[PDB]
Amino acid sequence: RCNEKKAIFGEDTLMEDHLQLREKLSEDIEMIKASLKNNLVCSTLNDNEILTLSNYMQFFVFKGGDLVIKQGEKGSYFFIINSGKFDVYVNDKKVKSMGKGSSFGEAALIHNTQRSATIMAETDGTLWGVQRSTFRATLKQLSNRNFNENRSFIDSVSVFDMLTEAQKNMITNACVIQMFKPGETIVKQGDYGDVLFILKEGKATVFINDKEIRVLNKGSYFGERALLYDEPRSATIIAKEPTACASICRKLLNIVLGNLQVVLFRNIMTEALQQSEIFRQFSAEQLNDLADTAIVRDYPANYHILHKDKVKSVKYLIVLEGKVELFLDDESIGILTRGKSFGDQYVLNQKQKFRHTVKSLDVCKIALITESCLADCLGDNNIDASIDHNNKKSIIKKMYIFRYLSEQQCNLLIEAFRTTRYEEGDYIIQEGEVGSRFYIIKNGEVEVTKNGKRLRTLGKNDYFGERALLYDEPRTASIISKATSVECWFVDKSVFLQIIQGPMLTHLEERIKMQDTKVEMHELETERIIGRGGTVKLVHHKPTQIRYALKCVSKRSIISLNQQNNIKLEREITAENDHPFIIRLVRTFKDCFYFLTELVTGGELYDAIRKLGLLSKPQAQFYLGSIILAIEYLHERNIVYRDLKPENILLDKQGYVKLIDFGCAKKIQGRAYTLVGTPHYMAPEVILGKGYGCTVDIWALGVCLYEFICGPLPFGNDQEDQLEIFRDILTGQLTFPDYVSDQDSINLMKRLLCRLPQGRIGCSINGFKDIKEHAFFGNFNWDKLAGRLLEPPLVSKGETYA
Ligand SMILES: CN(C)Cc1ccn2c(-c3ccnc(N)n3)c(-c3ccc(F)cc3)nc2c1
Repeated sequence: RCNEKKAIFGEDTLMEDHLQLREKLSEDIEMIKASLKNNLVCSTLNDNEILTLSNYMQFFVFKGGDLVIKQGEKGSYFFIINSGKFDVYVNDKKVKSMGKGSSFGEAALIHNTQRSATIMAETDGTLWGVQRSTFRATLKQLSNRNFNENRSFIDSVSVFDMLTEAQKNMITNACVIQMFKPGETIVKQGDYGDVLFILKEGKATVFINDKEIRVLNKGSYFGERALLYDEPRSATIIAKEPTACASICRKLLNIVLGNLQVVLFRNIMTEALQQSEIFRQFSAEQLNDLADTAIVRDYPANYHILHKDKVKSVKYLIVLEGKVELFLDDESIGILTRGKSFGDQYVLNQKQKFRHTVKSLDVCKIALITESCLADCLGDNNIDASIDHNNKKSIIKKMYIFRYLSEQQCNLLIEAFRTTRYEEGDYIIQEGEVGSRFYIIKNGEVEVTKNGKRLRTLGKNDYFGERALLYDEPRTASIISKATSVECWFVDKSVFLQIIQGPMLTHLEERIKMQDTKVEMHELETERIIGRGGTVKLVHHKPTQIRYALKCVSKRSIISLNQQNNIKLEREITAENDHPFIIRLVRTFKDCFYFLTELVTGGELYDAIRKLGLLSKPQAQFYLGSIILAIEYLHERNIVYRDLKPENILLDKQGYVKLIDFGCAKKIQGRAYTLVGTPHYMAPEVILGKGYGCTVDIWALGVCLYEFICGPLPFGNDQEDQLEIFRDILTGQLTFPDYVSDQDSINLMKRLLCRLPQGRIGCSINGFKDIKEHAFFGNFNWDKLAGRLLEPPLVSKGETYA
């Protein structure tokens, strides 16, 4: 006897009763393959993929006068008739009679939907069915196991060793699985091929001049030099048994990556250049230019590559292969091996005479960067001033205040910096005084103090006092010189105000104020309801008199839909977002959930395009360009939005966009398979269920551009049924109205609405640069957009709300 027990706690249950085991014969597999080819999502799949889906189909036995489907109840199965007959009845009235070969319940595989008509067995028959969960999981596995198999083979190949993880994953998607039956030539000797083949499963025989050299098993490959150069095949490879080979073509590689020698050399040179502290601060575009214009030469052993007289404008040297011994006059100062480099002093001092001497120890391959190579890269002959200008640029470009300014405004601010020295113990800043300067440490260390208590230390390239440029508030902490004679680059408020203009200054002024206000729930007074779904309310902060927007996500709504973990990941995405065209979060409360954000008063983008009607080229460029930068920012942070549409975009008082709904957004790490988003704006790869990445938002971008230029949606405008919207997205024809007279608009819209993500614009190694450099944006200034220097299409007269 103890004083201290706990109790324990639709369509699937109905089909479970009719289920029965049966051996999958050859005659049964043939009719499944035939009917699945007529299906909407299995048409794109190959025979090996359809053969796997045929094995997971379960056999169901029915009797004459038995209910199969119910009208209004959720749809989870898709059936293929084997024997007997099934009459379709709609609203208690007959419609059609089916037989062997036909199928029904196609929409259930893509998404959960209520059926329209009932299906009853008229005669004694049997069905071949498959569930949504089982079907979608099999597509996910076929796609995931194929990509992981292909990626493992891309790693085993030696020509792709210097490619990055992102570059390796892109060429894995370009793989095409080519099947070869016994006694079928894969490649012939003498032919000029452009394909790389790897054995996934099976055996193949080699034949140089019709003589057997060896036998190739799984893992072996051939055609590395075919992807690089136009050379003939050294042997004739023939299949001994039924082989399957993963094939990468040079034509598809040029679309995804471009010239492979250029991409590999850019990675080699970037890795070699990033070892030096000078080129560590250079941008990726600048480092690629140096690699594209570097002089690569081969030298024998014991050869003076560079001598005091025979320099020929060389400022930097990188060893690609072999070894070189560095010398100063007649004294050795080091030995550089593969990857190592030299020249930092000559790169920094353009006019300095070359005193060192480089001599090869063995046969080597050396890359050389001259002064003209550095001048064309930096875009100015004064290399010493440009490197110092880039060093300052690299520091200020990492800060929100100067990141989004135009390059002209950014260069004037960099040119306006002045250096000043501070002795030991000198107060740069004193807490309580109203400062008017922003500082960047050039050389030395400085201690941060408040009430005689050391909070932290700042060294070379660190910065402080950026708030003084936007306000006339007193300094919070004092900055004392810890080290001797510390140098500091500084810019006055007067100078900053002359460069920056009204719109951007207003955006920075009221945005940076939000981080200082300490907000608790008790002082937020509710003015009015602005949104509804889950509800958004306009709130007034009584102490600071600043107006904000407050979301109210109900806990019962999250628990009912089973979004306990997804709401936690939404908080992580929304809080980390810090971009001028994305909503800025202040603080999140809980007890139901809440999200306090900035108040966006200019109205909705949905209503803005209705007020303007069909947008023109300057108006469509502005809104799509504003969306591109917000989506590019999320793609750079490995976040996929999955729900891009004008309904989830608001306009601010200045007329600039603001992205807001991050419910469907997710931090991607590989390939996502969950079907989410709005049907009209969803991409085909989401519907097909064979994996998708950040490329889905570039499809929705094309759908937005289509609405702006043309008016209606490109796929299923009048259609309300999800199946018919999804059918128009996959099998439908993309057409354009007769009033659209611009070629560049149509060319961009067609390239953005390209079903295959490999061939879609902006889904290559270059990324959004391909969309940004398109003929549609020829006259568009991307610097002036982010810096709030363009006149927007529509400006709100006062405030607007839904
Ligand atoms: C879909 N729309 C037609 C309805 C609508 C309208 C405004 N918001 C906001 C909104 C945002 C800013 N300013 C303001 N004023 N409204 C937000 C929002 C989103 C996330 C948050 F954490 C806080 C607020 N959501 C909506 C939805």
